[PDB]
Parts: sequence; C-alpha cells; structure tokens
Amino acid sequence: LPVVFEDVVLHQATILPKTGTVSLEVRLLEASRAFEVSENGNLVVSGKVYQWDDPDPRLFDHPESPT
Amino acid sequence: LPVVFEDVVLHQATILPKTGTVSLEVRLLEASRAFEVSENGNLVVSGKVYQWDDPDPRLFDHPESPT
Repeated sequence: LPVVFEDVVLHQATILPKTGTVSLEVRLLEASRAFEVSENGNLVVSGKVYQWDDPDPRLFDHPESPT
Repeated sequence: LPVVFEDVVLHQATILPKTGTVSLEVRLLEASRAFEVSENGNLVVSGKVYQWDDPDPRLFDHPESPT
C-alpha cells in the first residue's frame, strides 16, 4: 500500500510512561480522506491520508545539490 | 441536547427515489468536533457539531428589525 499523507498537524506530544501503557485510537473518514489520532479524548494528530493510485519512481530521484 | 453546528458544507444533493431507499452514513469525530455524512462512499455534508455547553437564551431575542 503506497500512501500519501497531507497536512499533518501534531497537536500535542505523548509521553510514554516508564510503567504501563498508553492507548491511541485512530479514526478515519474515507469519504473525506481524513484521519484523527486521539488519546483519552484529546486530539493528538490530524491530517489527510489516501492510497497513491499511480506511484512514480521519478519522485524519489535525488535533486541536484545546490552546493 | 442543545447543539451547535459550525462550518456546514453541502457538497452534493441526494435525490430520494420514488421507489427504494437511500442509505446515509454519519461518522463523528469527537476529538475534532467534526462530522461527515456519506452516501455510498461519496461525501454529502461536512462540518462541526458539538454540544452547547451553556445556552444563553439572549441569543434568541429577536434582532433589531431592519425596518
């Protein structure tokens, strides 16, 4: 699955406790191509995600360096 | 439930057929206070809905008339 993220915003940082677990929920809106990652009812990450219909290997050719 | 809708968008109009039925699907994103109505995977409405915390009945007082 090639993927294309777009307009990702990290609203807050999650600290991993030395003991225990942190549970993250991920919710998608396929019609709007949008996703929200939440933590205990607080927004953590938001943006758009969708499958890349036509991958082009040219996109990963290294640009000529300015220096 | 006193509600509040913000930034509502109607993307396409759904035609109720003479026979049969149309299925509409509502997906809520509590963290982002957003919703989405979809029909067969096509976005029909988008926006924000959330509970009105403290209704202020003054808001419904009739505004000073234009004439």
